[PDB]
Amino acid sequence: SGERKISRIHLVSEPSITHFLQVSWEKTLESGFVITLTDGHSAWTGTVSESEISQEADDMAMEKGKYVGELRKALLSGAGDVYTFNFSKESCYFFFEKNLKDVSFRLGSFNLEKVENPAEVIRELICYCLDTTAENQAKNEHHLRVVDSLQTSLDAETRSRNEALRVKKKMEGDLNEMEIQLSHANRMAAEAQKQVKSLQSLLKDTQIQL
Amino acid sequence: SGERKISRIHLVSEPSITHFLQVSWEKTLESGFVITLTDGHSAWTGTVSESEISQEADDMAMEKGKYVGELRKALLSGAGVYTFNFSKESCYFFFEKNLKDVSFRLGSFNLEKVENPAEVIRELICYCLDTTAENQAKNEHHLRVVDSLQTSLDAETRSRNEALRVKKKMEGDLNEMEIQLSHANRMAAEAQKQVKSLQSLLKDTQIQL
Repeated sequence: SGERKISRIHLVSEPSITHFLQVSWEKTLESGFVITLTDGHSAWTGTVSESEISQEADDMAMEKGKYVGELRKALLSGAGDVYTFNFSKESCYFFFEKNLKDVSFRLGSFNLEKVENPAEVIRELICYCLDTTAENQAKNEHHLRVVDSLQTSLDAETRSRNEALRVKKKMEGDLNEMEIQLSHANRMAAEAQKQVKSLQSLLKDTQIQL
Repeated sequence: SGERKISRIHLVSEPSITHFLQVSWEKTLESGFVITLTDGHSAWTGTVSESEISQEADDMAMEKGKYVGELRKALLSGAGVYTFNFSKESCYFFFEKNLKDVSFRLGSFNLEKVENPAEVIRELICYCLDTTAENQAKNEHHLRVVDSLQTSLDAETRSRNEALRVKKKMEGDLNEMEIQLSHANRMAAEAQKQVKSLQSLLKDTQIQL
């Protein structure tokens, strides 16, 4: 399959012009990669193995993991300015530096052989970009359908929630109305039972004079 | 403000090679457009004004709306058919619409060879990278929107099931209360029955007093 990133860069010697850097790899950048520089007309290409990457880390007293991280930030445009790029067409020598404010140091270097079929590389590059844009368009279309579907479900939940809220109020009213009816009945019974007590008392007293 | 489409095409005379066609316009294609062909080495460019478009439609006995529709399908890669021809020598570009074996010329442009092809190509590739970046961002944003909506929906679902359990208990309460009321009303009535019997017995007893 393979993976790639295409980045815009400016060369120290050619500030007015934008160049592109195309880097491609198998599974990880650490396993080795291919790198192509192009302006709109020519192209230069080199290959960096895993061994020469491992070696360059060791040669700079830099931990391998952190070094490959620097490669990612510099070459795959994953940075926060910081990285500068140099190329001489004559020696086909490409090197790049990491910069803090004023202080710089060399991060890496490649020899890039000039390709005799630049237009082919450029066409393949542009094709990659168009394909990618197409796939992204489809994904954007699909997320839009998903969002619409979710908003419709939410609308349904909301409306059903407000409906059940009204039913809850009415049930509670009904419960309360029954409670006051219960109260009434219990009071009627109790008061009548007082009357019963009175009657039994009066009856006893009446019989007792008999 | 401006808009553009970059399409892949194959020229009748150069089937093995992919060319790109870049068309750009203001608001509609009907208002006029700029068109560039490139093979990644050279580029040729022409401009078609609203006048030349409106003119070509009436020259071809075709309604303007339908003609511009055909232009969109052919030149902006919006099809379900279209063949493309260009001679480097005359800089003549023309394209045809095909049914099975039957074809007809849809349009034609003169495309002047540009002396700065690399510049056009750089600007084109920049446009593609900018577009890919914008799409990546709107993709990230949609993912956030989806996550947010699913989270709201999870909350609505859980609240719905909770309120349903409260409703069932409330219904139970209504039924229990109904039997309580029933009883009470029967007790009240009973009390009145006791009252009446006792009042009679009392009256009768007093009458013997």
